[PDB]
Amino acid sequence: QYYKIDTKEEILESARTLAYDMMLFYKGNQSGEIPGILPGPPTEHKGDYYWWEGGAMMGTYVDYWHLTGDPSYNHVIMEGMLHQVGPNADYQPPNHTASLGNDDQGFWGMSAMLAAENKFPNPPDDKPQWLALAQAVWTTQASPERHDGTCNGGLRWQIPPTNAGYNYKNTIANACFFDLGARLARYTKNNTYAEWAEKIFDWLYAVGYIDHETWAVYDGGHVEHNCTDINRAQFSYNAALLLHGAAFMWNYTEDQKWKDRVDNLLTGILRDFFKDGVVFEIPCEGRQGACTADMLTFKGYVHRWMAVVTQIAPHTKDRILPVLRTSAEAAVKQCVGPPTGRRCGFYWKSGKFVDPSVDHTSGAGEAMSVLAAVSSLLIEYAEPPATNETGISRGDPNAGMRSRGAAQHF
Ligand SMILES: OC[C@H]1O[C@H](O)[C@@H](O)[C@@H](O)[C@@H]1O
Ligand SMILES: [Ca+2]
Ligand SMILES: [Ca+2]
Repeated sequence: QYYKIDTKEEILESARTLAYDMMLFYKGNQSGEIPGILPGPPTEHKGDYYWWEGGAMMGTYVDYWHLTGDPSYNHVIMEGMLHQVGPNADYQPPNHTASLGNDDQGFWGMSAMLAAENKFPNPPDDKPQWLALAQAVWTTQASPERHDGTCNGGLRWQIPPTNAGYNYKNTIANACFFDLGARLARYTKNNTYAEWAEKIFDWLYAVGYIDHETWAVYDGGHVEHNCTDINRAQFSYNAALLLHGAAFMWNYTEDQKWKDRVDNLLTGILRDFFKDGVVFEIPCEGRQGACTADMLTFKGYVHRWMAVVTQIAPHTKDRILPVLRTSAEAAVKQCVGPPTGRRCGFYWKSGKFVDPSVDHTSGAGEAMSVLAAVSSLLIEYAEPPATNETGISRGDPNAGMRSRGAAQHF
């Protein structure tokens, strides 16, 4: 094993080197390249990765700085986040229409929310501010045209009606909107965010994407079947995102119903995704060559989000932190690949390095996930998410409401 994680100082060093290796994948700060994206999209034969994964990377580094105190990449990350906001400061740049799902937009909004929560340095005064960007994403996701009567509500996966998948009302789109609402409620103390989050969670429960008995979290269903054709694939990021949002709702509301939802979601996650203490992507990891580029990132979100759950729902700490520790140990045990002696693969539970080429990418998602898992070992030393009591960001009451906003020509 190359990386050592047995003390705070070892974890900091390992995380620093992991942050370096992940950054090698990113070219967006170089002359002639596009800030905020990893190489791609694969539809243009430019690389393995889609736009939203750039947003995921940005958030990973906002967390990295928050967890380690290392600001080395902050300028690169600010540039990347600001470059992708779009003309209406809502993370709907039109050049990316083909990739514009509520999930894709949601992940960028969640990185902006995280920047506000983590007191990440503010953009210049003339540029969109982190809280305002999260508010804009949330507001566009709350817009009435995104909430029709099919399946008695819920967001569709895609934003443009002509995008393939507009007929799929899926967990992730709704989970992103739920999580943003819960987090905006806690930060701003505005209850309209919370009422929407309650409504969307109740919809996810009613439609049965949350299993009423087991609290498994399925993937989605299609409008032409009234959402009854449930795709029962259980992706780790869906349950973990609902856990994260539920923890924010528990912290904000202090309502026992939210504590029960936290506990039930957490029981399900530990049962389903942790195998001998190691996170495992059950829909695809069972054999090599099945996980998509997107799926290779999920276990990093699981670690980062579950670690925050322990701060805002502290009664969960002893259920979560020991399991994140064993999962992160497995992550680093297999970061031993050539040519560097420290290259990271995906198959942590297996105990062995597998070349990311088996899954047809250069390995950025695997690198991101290990960075996330190792950094998040420092959660016990980190400040909890800030609210507007101590945060430094600024909001915008008209976030998402510009007259040139896409909702105005839907
Ligand atoms: O990567 C998994 C992811 O793939 C696609 O985005 C859709 O099928 C989603 O519902 C699913 O969660
Ligand atoms: Ca997409
Ligand atoms: Ca490829």
